[PDB]
Amino acid sequence: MTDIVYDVEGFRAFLPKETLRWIRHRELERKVGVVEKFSDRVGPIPVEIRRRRSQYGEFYHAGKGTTRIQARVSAAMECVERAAAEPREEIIERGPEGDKWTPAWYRTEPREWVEGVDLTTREPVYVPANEVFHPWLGDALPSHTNGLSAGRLREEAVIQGLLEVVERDSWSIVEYFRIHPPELEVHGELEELRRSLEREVGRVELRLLPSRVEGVYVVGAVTEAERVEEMVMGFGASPDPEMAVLRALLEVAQGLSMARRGIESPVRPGKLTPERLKRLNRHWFEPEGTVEIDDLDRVITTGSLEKLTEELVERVAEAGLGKVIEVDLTLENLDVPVVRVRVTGASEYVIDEARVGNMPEKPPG
Ligand SMILES: Nc1ncnc2c1ncn2[C@@H]1O[C@H](COP(=O)(O)OP(=O)(O)CP(=O)(O)O)[C@@H](O)[C@H]1O
Ligand SMILES: [Mg+2]
Repeated sequence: MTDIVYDVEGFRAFLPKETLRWIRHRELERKVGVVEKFSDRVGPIPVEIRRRRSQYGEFYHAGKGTTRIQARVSAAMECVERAAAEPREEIIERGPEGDKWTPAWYRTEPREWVEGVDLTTREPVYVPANEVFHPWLGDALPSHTNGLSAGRLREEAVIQGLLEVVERDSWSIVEYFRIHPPELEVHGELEELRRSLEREVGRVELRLLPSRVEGVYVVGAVTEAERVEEMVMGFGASPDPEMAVLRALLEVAQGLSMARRGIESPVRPGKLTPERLKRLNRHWFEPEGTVEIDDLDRVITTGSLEKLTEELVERVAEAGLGKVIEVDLTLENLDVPVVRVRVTGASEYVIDEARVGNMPEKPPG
């Protein structure tokens, strides 16, 4: 029964100051190939940028938070998760004995597998290597990083990775059916933050996305700006709607920081105009209805880290989105818990159009 001591950007068993101290002591950024660091501030939001070398090349990773410490931990752990997610032969099986998951789009039988755990049944289940590692080039569709997460404890990572999967499922639902989600109305500090970021662009608008998992809220933030590359989107997912909002706003700040450095990002042909971009994306700029953040029920109340993991897993398993699978990606040398979470029927349409998942005929209205 581990206590949740921090629940601003995410649910953590440690304060960010302790974690930063711990990242530095263990020299994680150096060990993972960080070669350059930059510090930005987008309105009031610290953004951290990392340049990382590996055998696969040179990558830019970003971190952010409400505080400079949190931004620096976020950037460091983002680098760690990516390093951990690189293909590793030590844990690939080719003649696997047990249950296997073969995604819909696989026309042919996959040859490389990694063993995970089904989180409902606790039974072993094999996942394709292309569904675990990044980058992986051998298979039918591109590798990606959805569901991937690092933490101080494996529970932190499962929570964060699972919420990421729900987040991209909701966004995929919105895009595929071109749903117009309602505007989300917020107060106090969150509103002041929205206002403060808005001063950086033209408009910052909040949306409550349809969520296919009960007790999890998904929030989108969309911008309007006179420069087109500063019209970005941010997303957050949490049983706590205030966290969902914060993470969406933080992701906008991250996006704005990347655009201003001209960093090409799948992580954050002929030049478009701001007004045409609005018209191509009217579902985001013409919301259907309004929601008050106060009228949202706190279904899952956040006590202990194990109980919260258990609860979110249950809710996902109940949603009609297939199996909830965890694959361990902890490196031997750095003792940093990293997982890949798969929800076998969760949509990943926004990443690849062939990753449709369990899609209904008519959208949930
Ligand atoms: N206080 C903390 N302690 C340990 N790990 C943390 C942490 N805060 C963030 N992380 C980890 O660092 C990475 C960056 O997380 P962040 O909070 O910035 O959201 P995110 O990066 O998942 C959005 P995206 O997947 O699109 O890049 C994640 O693996 C996250 O779990
Ligand atoms: Mg992530």
